[PDB]
Amino acid sequence: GSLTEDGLSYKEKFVVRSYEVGSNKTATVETIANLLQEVGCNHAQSVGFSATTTTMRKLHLIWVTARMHIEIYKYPAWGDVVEIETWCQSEGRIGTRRDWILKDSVTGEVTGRATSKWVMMNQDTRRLQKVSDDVRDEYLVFCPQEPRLAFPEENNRSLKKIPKLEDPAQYSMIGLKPRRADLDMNQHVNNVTYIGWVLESIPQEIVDTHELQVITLDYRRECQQDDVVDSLTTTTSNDSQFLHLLRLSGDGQEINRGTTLWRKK
Amino acid sequence: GSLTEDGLSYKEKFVVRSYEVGSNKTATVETIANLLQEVGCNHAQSVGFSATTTTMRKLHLIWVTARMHIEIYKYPAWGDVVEIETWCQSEGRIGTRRDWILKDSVTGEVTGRATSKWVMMNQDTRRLQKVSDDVRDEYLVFCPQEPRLAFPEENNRSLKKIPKLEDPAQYSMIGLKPRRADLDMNQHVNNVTYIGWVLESIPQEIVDTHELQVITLDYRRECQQDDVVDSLTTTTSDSQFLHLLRLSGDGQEINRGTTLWRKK
Ligand SMILES: COC(=O)c1cccc(NS(C)(=O)=O)c1
Ligand SMILES: COC(=O)c1cccc(NS(C)(=O)=O)c1
Repeated sequence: GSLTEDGLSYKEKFVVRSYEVGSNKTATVETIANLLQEVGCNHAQSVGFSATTTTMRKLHLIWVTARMHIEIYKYPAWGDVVEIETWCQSEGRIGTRRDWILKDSVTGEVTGRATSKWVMMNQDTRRLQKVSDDVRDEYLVFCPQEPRLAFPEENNRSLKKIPKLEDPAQYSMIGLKPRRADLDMNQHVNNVTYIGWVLESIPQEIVDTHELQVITLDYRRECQQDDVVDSLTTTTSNDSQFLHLLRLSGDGQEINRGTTLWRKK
Repeated sequence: GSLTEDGLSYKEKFVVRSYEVGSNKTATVETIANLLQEVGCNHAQSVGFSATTTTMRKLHLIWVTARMHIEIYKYPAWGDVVEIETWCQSEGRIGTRRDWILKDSVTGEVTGRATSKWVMMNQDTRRLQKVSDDVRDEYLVFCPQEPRLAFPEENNRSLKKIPKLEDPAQYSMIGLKPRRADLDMNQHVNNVTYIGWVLESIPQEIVDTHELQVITLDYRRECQQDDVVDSLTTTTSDSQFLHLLRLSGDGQEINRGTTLWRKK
């Protein structure tokens, strides 16, 4: 892992592991989403962070994931080397964006790409707020000035509105709880666990005959360690599409909503 | 990753990741148990395996974990490089053994060690075999001839009998189910998930004040993807615990073990 020549992006190589692959001997979307988080942490570490800035630590402010969009063309096989390139960008007072390009090391061909929107939140009160000017200057020196998009297209599927799943759901996975492996160093549930929870409602037949091409996720609430979750799914559609919804088992408080696109293997 | 000079052991270096560490900024025992499995897979791959031998493929025979014993002295911190060395050994017609030595790359100091016993089983049915002579010759060319033990000590912790937890348990974690991330490429539940399930019954106070030094696990049954598990724990004492994993319904035993925790 190292920053590029300009110092405005970061590149890292990963060798895919035996326990990281699914039934097709290729990496899982959660392994990819874990690898994207790792290269993002190493990019923040390489530029002097611990991605809280000096003003964010002083004000008890943190960056939380508002949205995650991943598109995979080829899943790296067990033993393959996957090069991931990541970079950050400001989106005015709304928040920040982090993009990724996944490539095969051998061929140099783009095998995937991801984009994520992050919102500013007070760590203690959980109150979202706009980005102040003092914080925007602290990270503008590590971001490209001109716009660099992983999903540039005028009608890209990364900025699409997601509706709320109506009851009854076609498919469901009830009683999902996080374990200590699902928590980060600060004891909050890892963002990758919600993705794995969304896909639990998808039937095994769809997984055994299709491959996940696109996954968009909107994060609305934080799941505590002692919380219980319900994954809900309804087909909205060669290609199969789904509407997803994660909610607490009790009250049904919405924690997540998203869409998945699957293609025939 | 590469085999040593003699070709009878395998060494690999791992850089610890952000998502692999716990609340103490050091690797978790499950991350270590995952890393041990990875270096074992790479050791088997480096010597021509798909650790199934040629006569094992034709007979529909696989190696299953009967026991796992891990002892950690220092958990590698986030960003640290951990060198793991692994090797296999035959234990006559009883089965095979795989050992590991964990070291810090910078200092070269031993930060942990592990040992595991594996039994031969028919993949189709669940009948444990006693290892034939045709299989012994196929893997004796990749094993040291003289005994090389990670836990050599006469009458040590790794070969201790484990009793069955009596009801009522002091602590419990009920309704544990595996997700698709908890399964391997063959759709069976990863053996690391049972370790994570054993530790779910341990109270958060013990985790926040102690560090897991030793973990011994005896595997009795496989957990299917559609099965529901119950983790049970009782303090037997440094703090020691007696653990038991069983199916939610009938209470069929799937696992039993013991843990040792030192004050941070
Ligand atoms: C716009 O974001 C929110 O409303 C929000 C609120 C709470 C949490 C999150 N994200 S997460 C990764 O902690 O689940 C987003
Ligand atoms: C002696 O071992 C057994 O009886 C046995 C039976 C079934 C399974 C296992 N282990 S595992 C890792 O496949 O869950 C051991």
